[PDB]
Amino acid sequence: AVKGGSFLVDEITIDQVFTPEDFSSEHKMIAKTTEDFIVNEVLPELEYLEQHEFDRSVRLLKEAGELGLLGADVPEEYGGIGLDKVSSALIAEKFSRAGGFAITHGAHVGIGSLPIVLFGNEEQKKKYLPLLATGEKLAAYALTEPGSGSDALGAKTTARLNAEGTHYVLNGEKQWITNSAFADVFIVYAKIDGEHFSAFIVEKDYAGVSTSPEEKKMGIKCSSTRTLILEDALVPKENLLGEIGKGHIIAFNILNIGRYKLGVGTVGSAKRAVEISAQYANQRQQFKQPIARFPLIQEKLANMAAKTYAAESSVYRTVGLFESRMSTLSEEEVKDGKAVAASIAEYAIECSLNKVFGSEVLDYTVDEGVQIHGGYGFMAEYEIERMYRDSRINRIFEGTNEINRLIVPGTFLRKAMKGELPLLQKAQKLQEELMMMEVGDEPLALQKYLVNNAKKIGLMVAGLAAQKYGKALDKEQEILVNIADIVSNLYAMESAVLRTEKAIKTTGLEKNKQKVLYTEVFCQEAFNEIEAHAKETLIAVENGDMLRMMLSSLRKLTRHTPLNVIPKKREIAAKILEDERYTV
Amino acid sequence: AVKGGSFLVDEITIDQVFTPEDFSSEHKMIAKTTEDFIVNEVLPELEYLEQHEFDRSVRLLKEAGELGLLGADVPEEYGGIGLDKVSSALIAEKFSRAGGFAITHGAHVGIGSLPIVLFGNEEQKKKYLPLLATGEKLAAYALTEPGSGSDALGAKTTARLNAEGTHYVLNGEKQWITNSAFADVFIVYAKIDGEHFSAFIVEKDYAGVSTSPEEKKMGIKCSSTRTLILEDALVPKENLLGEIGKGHIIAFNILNIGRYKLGVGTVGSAKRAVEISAQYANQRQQFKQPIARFPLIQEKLANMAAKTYAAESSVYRTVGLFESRMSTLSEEEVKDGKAVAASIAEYAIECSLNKVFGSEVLDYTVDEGVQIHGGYGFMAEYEIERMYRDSRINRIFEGTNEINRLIVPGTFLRKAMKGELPMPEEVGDEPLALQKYLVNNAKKIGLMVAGLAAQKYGKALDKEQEILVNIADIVSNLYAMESAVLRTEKAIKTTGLEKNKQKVLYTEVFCQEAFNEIEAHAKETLIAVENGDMLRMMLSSLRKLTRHTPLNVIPKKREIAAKILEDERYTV
Ligand SMILES: Cc1cc2nc3c(=O)[nH]c(=O)nc-3n(C[C@H](O)[C@H](O)[C@H](O)COP(=O)(O)OP(=O)(O)OC[C@H]3O[C@@H](n4cnc5c(N)ncnc54)[C@H](O)[C@@H]3O)c2cc1C
Ligand SMILES: Cc1cc2nc3c(=O)[nH]c(=O)nc-3n(C[C@H](O)[C@H](O)[C@H](O)COP(=O)(O)OP(=O)(O)OC[C@H]3O[C@@H](n4cnc5c(N)ncnc54)[C@H](O)[C@@H]3O)c2cc1C
Repeated sequence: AVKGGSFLVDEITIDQVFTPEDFSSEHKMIAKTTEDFIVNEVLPELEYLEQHEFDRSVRLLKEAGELGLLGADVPEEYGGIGLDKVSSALIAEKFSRAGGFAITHGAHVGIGSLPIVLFGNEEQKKKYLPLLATGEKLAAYALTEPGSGSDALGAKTTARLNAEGTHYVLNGEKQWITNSAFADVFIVYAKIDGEHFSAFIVEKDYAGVSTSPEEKKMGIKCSSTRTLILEDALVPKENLLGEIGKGHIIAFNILNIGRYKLGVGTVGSAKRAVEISAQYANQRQQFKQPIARFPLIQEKLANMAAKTYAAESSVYRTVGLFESRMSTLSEEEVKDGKAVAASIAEYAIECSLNKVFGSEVLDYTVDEGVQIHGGYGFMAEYEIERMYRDSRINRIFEGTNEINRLIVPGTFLRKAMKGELPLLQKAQKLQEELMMMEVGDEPLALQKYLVNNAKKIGLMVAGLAAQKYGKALDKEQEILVNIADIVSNLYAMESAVLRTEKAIKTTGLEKNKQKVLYTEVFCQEAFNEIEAHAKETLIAVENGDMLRMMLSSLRKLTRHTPLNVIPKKREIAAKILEDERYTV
Repeated sequence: AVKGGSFLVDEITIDQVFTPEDFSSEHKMIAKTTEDFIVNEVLPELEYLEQHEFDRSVRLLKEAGELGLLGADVPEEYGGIGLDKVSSALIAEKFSRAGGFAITHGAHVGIGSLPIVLFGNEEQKKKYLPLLATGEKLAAYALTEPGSGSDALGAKTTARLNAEGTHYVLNGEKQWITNSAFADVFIVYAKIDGEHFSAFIVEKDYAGVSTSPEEKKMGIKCSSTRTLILEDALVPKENLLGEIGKGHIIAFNILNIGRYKLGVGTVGSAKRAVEISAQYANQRQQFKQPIARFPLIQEKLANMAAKTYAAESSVYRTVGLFESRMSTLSEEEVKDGKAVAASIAEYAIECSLNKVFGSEVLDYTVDEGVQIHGGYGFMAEYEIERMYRDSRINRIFEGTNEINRLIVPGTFLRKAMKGELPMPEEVGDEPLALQKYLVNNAKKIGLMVAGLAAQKYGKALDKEQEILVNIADIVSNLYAMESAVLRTEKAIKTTGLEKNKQKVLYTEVFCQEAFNEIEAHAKETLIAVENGDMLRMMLSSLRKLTRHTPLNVIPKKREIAAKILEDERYTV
């Protein structure tokens, strides 16, 4: 299989990417089953959920449980239905239609249940999973505290073995715990003797466990969110999850999964925003025509759709990498779960990119969706108004986008140290080719060219910054974020290029016109951003004559014949408005 | 008086711009008075206003009225206090601290009262203004309908002079009418015989007038917003405002005022977002230190502050232009109102620039303020959470930002036809030399790009919306850059370089980023307009206009932030 982060340094091929065109009939059916559940059962109640009628959430969760939608990532031997990772991504994508209920569901099947799936011992799995898989029990994940959010290992909740040695005694408060109103089981992190950061399976019914009132939130109002209060909470010794003092291993692994899952979710929402905006544009008339006839409206729709194509392509690529790493695993390995966790941890970089890129694309799409609706976009009666409010938290969830950006360059450098990525050996090849100094004829020739040059620019800039600050590069946050933004744009560009290239080779040029258009337009603009990020970093890192050298090298890497995107965006929009949905 | 739009073609000097450093003691004292009222009287009740306790709104408005805060733009002759335009802008800036109540107050003093102030006859003014000016009566403005928002002249409300010829009979619905729960007077637009678009003074008690229940809104929840329902509404003939079929004159003139006033409001809000974000950054610790010590946090604050400086500078520049034309008028001209409307209409371009640029700067500041707060930014018990939701509608008010951008280039053309308008290594050492250079080249780039576009499309340029917006965006950035440059240049000439280090830093960082956007907008426009070798030549000319030695903005943003975090507020 393909190594994590290798896209930056190797010429990835259409055969090495998974795309939505690779979905089986099984994937498509599960997607339709979920969609029908959400549309037929959930949406008619959504307005009561937003009013915190949590009895309805619980009932709906258990109905979802009966359809196998809560147990897709749980193995059959523990009472799950054991679907592949593509299937459970598609389930999350379709759940996004239900606003904050997608958060409820995601916290149950993801951060809440997966710590037991991946790190539970045999006894813990046979006990908890059969019930979690059907929704008979519901789960929540309790890491954050008032004093510890981004710095999640700064938790102040303590755990101390009682005189009898039979139970841990937990004290503290966990903040903003999704599902708290109705969760039966909480994965709680606490420091044993105030020293050793550890995870615990904590039942709601254990002595000393309670919750605060609901938070008043901007959006995702139908998701339950409370503080978990632990006042000599009594947790059986055997409910320790993983090893004493190694709670960070669970938290870090769970985070990766949360990241890409949120990516998939934001992609579902961005598609829905495109759809309702396109339908609105066709019906709303001003100046005696559908506002759909206005180029500025068409332009907003095309930007929204092209970003969504790039997000959808890069997210399912990551899901595909996870699945092909999973392919290697025997049934004993999958059952244990340690190998499943490592199969995704391999792609921690791609997960963080998806999370930041997906949440920002959704941020842009709901914002233009509101603008397309005008004053109706500001009215609670309209679906886009709720989406606008729900979206804002995604840039904060699962690691703020700042933290997610800051960790990307260091992850690359750590992989270069451990010998997983030939970064030094590849950085020195480029130093020569630069002192050595057209495009091609195939469809996508120009975009393939920009993708290749983007890789070189990222490497050049990252190499130069590391050689300049050394081990103290960690303090230069503005630079780190430029590099992270370069890598993120590069990953989305390549994902879009390769997916379109694969489609062409699969179904022809004529049928893949919309993909080609999204690709040309997105690549041009994303490459423009890459160039600006590189310039800012070069200027911060060098000066005088040496800086003019580097800037000419960048100009050489960046020179091409720009496209006229204005008619292309009108062409993209025509098809979106024709289908009244995001289309590919 | 400097002509409207002349900033694009002429070299404006520090003497031809008004800045906050030009505020008089009276200006400052009116600002302080308003702020004391907001902080001491309004904010302790704001949570209840958000729950639609309008009884409190009404009482607070009448209390503002007793301090003269509702009659600043009303002549002394009609029972107001008759202050200058700078004073009334400052009142608006300070009202922004109270969220949706600034929209309540604004709708009363602005779109609600000004149509009578500006276009009322003597009898209309003498009857309505004394009561509006003190808040004994409250006003609202009703133009929008379900079928007509941006296309406001598409109103379907009809007016029919009754058989007796004493009353117009009005039928229709007006949508999203601010202050509806408690307004005594509504300025209503309707088409006489379904043809002649006209304005009317409509009292709440007139037969056939009612309102819907309150809208459920994303933000500014404490602002009342209902449908005005006219079912054979009986309006006296003498309540026709202006002339039959000439309602557009009123609506266009009122829009100009609404635009710059919202610009002013959004500047007050952006300053507040900077302040609360800097205070939060200093108090919140993660990884054993205040998040203020993290460069990424510093960079956010510094971007928020520099944008706010450019917005504050360009908005008060426009207010000064208005004030300068007002300076000329006799007491009698001011009284008749038409010349006051004319004095702002002249600067229609600058008003639209301010409205779009201010609303987008605030959109950025509240979004980064929420990000600085993390999860707390998404919780209703934090002020930034409410600001983030309040802000979203500003990009839609007073002309959507799309419409405000679309009318800019065509307005430059109309001012032209009407006769109101027609090397980087040399730059130097003097403060701001590069930034002055960039402002000048930005003007050239704007003119070059618009000129080439008009040549290609001619009169059919109005269909090329994407290119028109590119031009508008170049013009907006230019007006903001030049305003920040002249304000800073003015300050250096007045009080010295050392005392104005913060202003220099704002102008340097803002100008580099804004100029980079201008280049990108110019490039997109040239690529859409030419092709082949003529394109290569134009792109090569643009290269010449954009060439310069760029600054390292990263250390400068750290310096900006250090001063913001020390003062815990936006400072200049
Ligand atoms: C509605 C909601 C539901 C939630 N549900 C759960 C849940 O079920 N389970 C759970 O465990 N958690 C949950 N959380 C917690 C959540 O994911 C945190 O909000 C988040 O992890 C960030 O923490 P913070 O809000 O304290 O922000 P902070 O960590 O205080 O960050 C504030 C700002 O400083 C920046 N910053 C922090 N560190 C650095 C640095 N070193 N360098 C540069 N900038 C930095 C951040 O990016 C941010 O912009 C929930 C939160 C919310 C809002
Ligand atoms: C909370 C609230 C309070 C309000 N209070 C008042 C009030 O007191 N008095 C009053 O008169 N009005 C009031 N309004 C009306 C408000 O200002 C309108 O929403 C605004 O003027 C736009 O109209 P619309 O919402 O119907 O959007 P639309 O006109 O339908 O616009 C929809 C979209 O199409 C775009 N568009 C429209 N035409 C074109 C075109 N020619 N080219 C390109 N794009 C175009 C717009 O930019 C927007 O993106 C209020 C509105 C709200 C939301």
